[PDB]
Amino acid sequence: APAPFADFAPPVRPQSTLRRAITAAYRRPETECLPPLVEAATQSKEIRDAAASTARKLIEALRGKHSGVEGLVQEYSLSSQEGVALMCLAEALLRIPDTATRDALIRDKIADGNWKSHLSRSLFVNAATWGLVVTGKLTSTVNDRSLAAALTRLISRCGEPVIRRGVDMAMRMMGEQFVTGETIREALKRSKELEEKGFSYSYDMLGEAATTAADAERYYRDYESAIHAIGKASAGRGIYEGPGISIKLSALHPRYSRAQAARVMGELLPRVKALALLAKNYDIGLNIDAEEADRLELSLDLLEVLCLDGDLSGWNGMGFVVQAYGKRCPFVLDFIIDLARRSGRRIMVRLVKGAYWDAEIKRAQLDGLADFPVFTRKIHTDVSYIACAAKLLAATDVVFPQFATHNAQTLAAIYHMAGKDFHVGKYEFQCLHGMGEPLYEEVVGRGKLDRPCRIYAPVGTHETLLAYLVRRLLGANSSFVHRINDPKVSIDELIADPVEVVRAMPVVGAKHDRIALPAELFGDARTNSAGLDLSNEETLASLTEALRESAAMKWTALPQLATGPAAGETRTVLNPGDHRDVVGSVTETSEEDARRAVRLAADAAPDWAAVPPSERAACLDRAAELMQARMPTLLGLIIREAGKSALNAIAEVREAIDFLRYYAEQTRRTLGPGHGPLGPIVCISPWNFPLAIFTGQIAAALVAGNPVLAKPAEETPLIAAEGVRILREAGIPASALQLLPGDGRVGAALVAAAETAGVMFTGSTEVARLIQAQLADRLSPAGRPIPLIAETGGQNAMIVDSSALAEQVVGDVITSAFDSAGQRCSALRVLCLQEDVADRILTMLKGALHELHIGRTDRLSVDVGPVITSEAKDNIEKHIERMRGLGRKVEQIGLASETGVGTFVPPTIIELEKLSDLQREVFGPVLHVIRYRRDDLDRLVDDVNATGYGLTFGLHTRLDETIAHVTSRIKAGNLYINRNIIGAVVGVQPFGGRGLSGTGPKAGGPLYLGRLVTTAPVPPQHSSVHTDPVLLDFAKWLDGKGARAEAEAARNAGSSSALGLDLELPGPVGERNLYTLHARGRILLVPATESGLYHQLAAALATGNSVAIDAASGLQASLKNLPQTVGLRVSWSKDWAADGPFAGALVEGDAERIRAVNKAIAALPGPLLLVQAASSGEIARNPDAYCLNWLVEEVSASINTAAAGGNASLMAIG
Amino acid sequence: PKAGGPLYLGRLVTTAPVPPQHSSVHTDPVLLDFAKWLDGKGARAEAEAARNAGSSSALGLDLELPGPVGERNLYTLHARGRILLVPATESGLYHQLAAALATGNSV
Amino acid sequence: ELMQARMPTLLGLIIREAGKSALNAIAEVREAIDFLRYYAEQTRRTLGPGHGPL
Ligand SMILES: Cc1cc2nc3c(=O)[nH]c(=O)nc-3n(C[C@H](O)[C@H](O)[C@H](O)COP(=O)(O)OP(=O)(O)OC[C@H]3O[C@@H](n4cnc5c(N)ncnc54)[C@H](O)[C@@H]3O)c2cc1C
Ligand SMILES: NC(=O)c1ccc[n+]([C@@H]2O[C@H](COP(=O)([O-])OP(=O)(O)OC[C@H]3O[C@@H](n4cnc5c(N)ncnc54)[C@H](O)[C@@H]3O)[C@@H](O)[C@H]2O)c1
Ligand SMILES: OCc1ccc2c(c1)OCO2
Ligand SMILES: [Mg+2]
Repeated sequence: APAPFADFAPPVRPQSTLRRAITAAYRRPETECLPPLVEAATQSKEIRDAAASTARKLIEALRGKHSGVEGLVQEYSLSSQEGVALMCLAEALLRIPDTATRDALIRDKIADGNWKSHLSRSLFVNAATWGLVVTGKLTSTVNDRSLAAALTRLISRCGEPVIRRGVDMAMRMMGEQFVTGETIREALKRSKELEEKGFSYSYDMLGEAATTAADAERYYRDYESAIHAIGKASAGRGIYEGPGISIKLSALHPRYSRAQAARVMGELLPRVKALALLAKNYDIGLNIDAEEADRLELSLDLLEVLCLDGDLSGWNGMGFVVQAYGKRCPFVLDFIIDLARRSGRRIMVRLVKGAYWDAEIKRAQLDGLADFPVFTRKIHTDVSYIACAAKLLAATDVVFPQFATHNAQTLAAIYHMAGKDFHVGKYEFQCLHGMGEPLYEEVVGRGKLDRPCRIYAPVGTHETLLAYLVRRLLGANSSFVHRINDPKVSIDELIADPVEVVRAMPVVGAKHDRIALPAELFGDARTNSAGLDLSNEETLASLTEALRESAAMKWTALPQLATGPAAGETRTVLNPGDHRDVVGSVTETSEEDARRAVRLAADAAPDWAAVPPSERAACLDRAAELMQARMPTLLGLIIREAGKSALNAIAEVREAIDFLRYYAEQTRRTLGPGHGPLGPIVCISPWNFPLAIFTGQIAAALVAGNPVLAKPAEETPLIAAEGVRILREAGIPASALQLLPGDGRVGAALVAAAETAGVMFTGSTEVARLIQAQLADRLSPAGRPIPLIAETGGQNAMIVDSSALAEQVVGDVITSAFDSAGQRCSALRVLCLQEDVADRILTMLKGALHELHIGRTDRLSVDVGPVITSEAKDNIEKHIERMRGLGRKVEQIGLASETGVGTFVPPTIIELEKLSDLQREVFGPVLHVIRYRRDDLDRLVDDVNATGYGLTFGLHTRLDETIAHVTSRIKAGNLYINRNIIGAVVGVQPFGGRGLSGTGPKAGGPLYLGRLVTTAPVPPQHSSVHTDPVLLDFAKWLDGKGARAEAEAARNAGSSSALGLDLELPGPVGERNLYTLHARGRILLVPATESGLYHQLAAALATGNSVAIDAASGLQASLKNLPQTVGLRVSWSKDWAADGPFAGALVEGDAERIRAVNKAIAALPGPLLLVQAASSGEIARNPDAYCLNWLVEEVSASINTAAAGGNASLMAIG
Repeated sequence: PKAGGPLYLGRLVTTAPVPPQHSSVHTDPVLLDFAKWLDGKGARAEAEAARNAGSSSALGLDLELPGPVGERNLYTLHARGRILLVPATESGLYHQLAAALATGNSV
Repeated sequence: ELMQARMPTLLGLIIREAGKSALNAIAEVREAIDFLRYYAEQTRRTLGPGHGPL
């Protein structure tokens, strides 16, 4: 049995002094990075004046010769949308291979009217890209209805001539500007013209981000075939005069990441070596492009091995990009220069600024890391670039610097820095094809600056070029190429010296004012939890030790009653991934001690309620600090107890920290003396989020002033006991927080205990239904139902149309379905693929599935851990075999023999015929796939809704019409657009569903605490200016009937209702996180009196609901002559079980009537109903007898606004 | 249609053009239910006409028009209300219903 | 353009024929100018050979 964490994340090689200096700079504060760069980039006044003169001369030449799309737009008086629509049409017409067939379709069919009839895939799938081309502005999604209107308008106005011009323009742009050629042979033919003028080329076959082994093999053979063509054409010109190739490591392996470093070195490295050997034979350059910041240091391990590999000796063509926007850049250069010296290889070093800026900002914010790995002010990158050029220019004997930039100021500074002594091979400039030639035609050649420039030349088809053209175009307001074309930007502004500008700032290197550090995402409201960077070798080394130390701890969980730990039946807790690994011991609670704990909680209730809310909140904040400091140890326990990977354990601890800080802040915003606690609250939690949900429920109940009986899932008591220990250390008295480990019997004994005043349950729908039945017997001392929050299972779908990017979909599907072995309530269960793309996506999905590593989770390389128990495994496997027995296609990863010591289920894909093939939630790594025809999208949404669940839901589409349709029709609590459907963030995606998935209110949302007090406070931002019109019609009807007081109460309910609340919640860049209040649906009304009925109806209608009124009330004559608008919302029900599902209930009666009704409601099939009851006298006395908070449904929607490939808002941030 | 607005000229020609900015991403949900019902009946051409009407309808357009500072000038497209349908044939009725429902109307 | 250049004369006629004040006569002529230019622009945005007149 291997020791826990003994092989967690060993580095590829021992970290040298130079490598350690790189890692140390990874997220160094920006104020610390800039001063040495300013110093290194400083040049003499004489040079600075000469550089400014050269830059001005270049810029004057550029502006003096400065259109294709612009001239088309001008000639035909096109609006921007017409221009975009025209280019999309042209793109689609160019997918027709035969020119005569295309021209015939244009002349006969397209021009003469209905283009829609002749052209499964929206014409406008790539309209965000064309929008960038036409307008210079990036939109994340496409207003396809606006584009369709614009296309119809422009064709009907201008006819075939405009279509012809659009087609010819798109053909030129896609075949000659965005790429040098469609194929390497075409690109090579077209390169002769500029090679004869002194340019060189580096060809990019556009491979990137392989998703499957087959993808990686295709990109490999593309590179290999290109090397042959380039080498044949180079014909002995060598690496400086002759052409080369550029590759992306991410194209060559589907798991190119630090977590998979062993596979990278074993499988990716030999592929690079084979390509390098071919480049060596032809004596051409082979450049490794730089990608995301978390791949930089890993790529250095490949560069090191290749440069030390004697089989490659004699060839100086190996090249490597370094990104000056990165804080590690100068230290990377020190490492590379030293590697060049040690190996004797003159490494070609391409200095760039960097292509992933927006994405790096978003990623660091999402991951809660200390700082960014890139600068946040554009001028800092410019200074970094010039400083790094000074370092490179001092080492031209051992490296070949390649200065890639389109910025004339940057170019001029380096041209003068390098000096007058020049020979080919000393250094070169580089630029992008179809972008940099105007500038470099003022550089290359004896009549200019007589410096060479290598053109980075994309090569590929329309489909390949469009994939990441958005990133390449960002054209941002800060970009030189955008500014050169802005008439409002002066040449003096363009030749401004970034070195001297930075030097003169009041704080050198200050972070951008408009970019939040990850810790500050929420500003003054609360401190964001911090994560850990699993790509940082220092973090991995320290985590390895802390994780090993955590496995040497004698973790226990005991019944921690107010009076101290209690005795009970004791058993070991075993690692689900390896039963030989004993994690700890749990002493379970007797049912007698559970009842005693509730009595102790009841006795302690006044003392805890008397702790002021601010001080209760301070305990939560202290617990958050303790959990943050203890995170490494907590990770180790979660990893071993709950089958979680390190990434998922980090997220788990972060969520716990966030719950604590969120409920603390919500308390400070709301709770006062009039919001009395319920009393002892029983918190019952699931195994699968064994710290986060556990902590969230308890923290909320405690901070609302209730003592808590905490019953953690029987599978995961140890982390729960540690959470209770931390809360107690933070100041929660033992009498206010009692831990009661044990199985469902302990939960049931707590629920049934006489003094239990509320129940917070997260777990399966079936168990919640048992608790609902238990509580249907029960009333509070005030004769009212015991509040139950029951957050339950999901049958979560993602719909993908033909506009979605398959690689993006597959990544989000693999994560959503199989992260944590599908043991997230939010996990993707049903992927719905539009028929026209289903086969391609399914092929990619199966290929990605087979790249997952399943095993014991104390290794960073493990993607998917075990299922929690053998019973869970048996239940999941029974489902898989049932499906397999029905003839459904089943794809499963093969499991390693090492899984035999634990309980594992391989990630599984099951292709279904109908969504009705599924019965109940299957809580495991089982993704079901359904296909749908586009016209059946609305029926499909019905089918998803028809399961009765309503937890998470995903939609991948670029089309606004589809987003609007699907999000308006889906009925789920957490929606996700163009991203995964998991990892909801507290206070950002308040989490919780409807129907079989939850009663609400949402955890991590603003209505939660109000359920845990007897009188709900007004949550922050909780109001709506909108009044339900059916409520208004009802109020007028009431006045017409003479029910004047009820009409006034109805109007008051109309105003008090927060139906229609529509907020954007603060969060990371590149995402829009929305929170809205909608109607719940159909509310069951059980009235006793006419006035009670009118009050119930007003409450329900004011919150947008329809109603089913108990026909046994005999109150039919009280609703005579309703306006049609109100009648449409009213039904009468003699058989409540026949007229559901309902989404809540309002009950009027005395205590025994309430109890009887509550029992009947609990017996209704389907969802647990949030019931509110009041007596007739309470209705008369209290305008809030029925609280409107619980008659609306919260919906959270998270939209990935970077999905098009860039962040529009951050294009304005420089 | 309103004078000084974008629908006006289209009333004065025998085939109306698509006015500038005249579209909406919203689809009437009753139209959608009608299309599914047509689908189930095998009324394939009518279901297609219904879906097309749902998409081309500009119901829900909600624009701010350029104007002076210190003023917000909004232009929105709502349902007309209740439309009188005088069909002759079943298919004609289905097409009329599609047009009226797609634009948010009752009939 | 002609109405704009002749607005002072048009105002005089509108003031005396229709009982308008000078400010309201200005608004009247401006609105006529705006209709002319608006329908001109809307035409340039929309009308093609298939939009036959009544
Ligand atoms: C031939 C060639 C090869 C390239 N290869 C690669 C590669 O392998 N990997 C890669 O990542 N990039 C690469 N790039 C660069 C990237 O694609 C952009 O072209 C480059 O960063 C633009 O810089 P510029 O000096 O031409 O323009 P500029 O307008 O001078 O600089 C723009 C750059 O500034 C940076 N920036 C913008 N805003 C901010 C901000 N708020 N804070 C900090 N920095 C900011 C970004 O890096 C941005 O690209 C390459 C570029 C060329 C010309
Ligand atoms: N909606 C959400 O936010 C959310 C979050 C996480 C998990 N879940 C759901 O939780 C489930 C997985 O967790 P689980 O396997 O631990 O669920 P579960 O229903 O098996 O157990 C949950 C808890 O209820 C207790 N319990 C069992 N029987 C009981 C009874 N008769 N009376 C009182 N308590 C009883 C258990 O001991 C445990 O503490 C999944 O269905 C998942 O979808 C929902
Ligand atoms: O557009 C220039 C460019 C070249 C190579 C790249 C890149 C951008 O991003 C990462 O690799
Ligand atoms: Mg269970």
